[PDB]
Amino acid sequence: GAVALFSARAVDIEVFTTRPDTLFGATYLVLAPEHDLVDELVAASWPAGVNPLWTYGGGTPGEAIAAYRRAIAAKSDLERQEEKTGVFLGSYAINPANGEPVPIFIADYVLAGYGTGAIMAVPGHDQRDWDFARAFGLPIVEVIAGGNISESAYTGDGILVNSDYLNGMSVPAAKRAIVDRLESAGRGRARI
Ligand SMILES: CCOc1ccc(Br)c([C@@H](CN)OB2O[C@@H]3[C@H](O2)[C@@H](COP(=O)(O)O)O[C@H]3n2cnc3c(N)ncnc32)c1
Repeated sequence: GAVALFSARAVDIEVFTTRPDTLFGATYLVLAPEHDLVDELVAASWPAGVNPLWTYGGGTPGEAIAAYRRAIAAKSDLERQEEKTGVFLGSYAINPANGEPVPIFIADYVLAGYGTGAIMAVPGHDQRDWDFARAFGLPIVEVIAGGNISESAYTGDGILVNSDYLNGMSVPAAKRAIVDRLESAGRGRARI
């Protein structure tokens, strides 16, 4: 895999990914609810026109985040074993591949004590992210041709699309190219 940095649009969030080849399809970030950077990244107010599904019914991001943290504490092993929930922080990070802003969420599907405690979400190609994006109304972008992203996440090998300098490469070739690019920029590393 790889670790990669996403810059705050307004602080770097380090993610661990086994699919760095899919970087151009990362449409949002997810931090564990406990992640140390959450309180720092929480906006004072919601953006105008925010999707109500993203706000946990909280009047401000800080109120919604406290409510989410309190609510998920009422979950038992049963719930944690078994739907995608979560909350928008009101803030954005920059995707280092395409320079596009992506919204930052917390969600309990991301575990605090594993990897870096944060992920890049690629709904096109990770079913967990696909499910979350469908529930929240987040963009789902195909970057690996081979499947049908309107049906389910496509998790297999294929050919890079919608990925600029990666276009036409296989998954293994694209992983090497993007790690090379991350290293040249000082923004990522290959990691076991
Ligand atoms: C396993 C298939 O994963 C993927 C499959 C397809 C795609 Br496209 C991707 C991309 C976009 N999501 O990145 B994937 O998700 C991250 C990381 O790589 C992967 C690390 O899991 P492995 O340590 O067991 O190998 O799990 C996710 N992960 C990393 N840290 C995590 C954490 N703390 N909590 C929950 N999930 C985490 C991943």
